[PDB]
Amino acid sequence: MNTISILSTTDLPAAWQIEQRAHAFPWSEKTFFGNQGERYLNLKLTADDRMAAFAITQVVLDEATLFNIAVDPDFQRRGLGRMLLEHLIDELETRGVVTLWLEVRASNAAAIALYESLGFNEATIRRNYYPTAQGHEDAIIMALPISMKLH
Ligand SMILES: CC(C)(COP(=O)(O)OP(=O)(O)OC[C@H]1O[C@@H](n2cnc3c(N)ncnc32)[C@H](O)[C@@H]1OP(=O)(O)O)[C@@H](O)C(=O)NCCC(=O)NCCS
Repeated sequence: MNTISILSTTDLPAAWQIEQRAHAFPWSEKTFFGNQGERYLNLKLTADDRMAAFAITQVVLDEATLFNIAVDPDFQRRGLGRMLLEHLIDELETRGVVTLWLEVRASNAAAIALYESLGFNEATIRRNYYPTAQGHEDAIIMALPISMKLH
């Protein structure tokens, strides 16, 4: 069974392990533990009795930024990243959020595809934005319009 819930403080060690494993460019610890707390709507997906995925999102006024989505490699290509993001988008709609923003490196084919399927649009391309061991890499800024529902 797949259960989506709030990512609480006790969940953070588990999510910090998934971060190191899943991301080609993991966050630092200070970045990871800082992106929690007020204005954060952070979520986990629990597959059976294991954390499968988490998502880090900050809500400001009627907009939101997805800072992080990660699916544990053991769980990838199984629909769980899409599922987590769908429950997030639904949750953002109930909160009056009209646009979900993210930024993604141009070579992240899997992320880019996930976002395409959810309806994210390319807002802009930041040329040579991310410094890497290889030099620089473009960042794509994407926006998902979230249409208002009756409640
Ligand atoms: C991006 C990520 C969250 C996708 O989650 P997931 O649960 O594996 O993806 P899903 O199974 O829900 O499917 C999402 C879509 O992306 C496509 N996709 C997923 N992995 C892919 C891959 N490795 N290569 C190409 N396409 C891929 C899927 O086929 C699906 O699109 P489609 O069914 O219309 O073809 C996962 O790859 C991950 O954790 N990556 C590392 C963390 C990361 O880089 N996050 C994004 C920036 S913070």
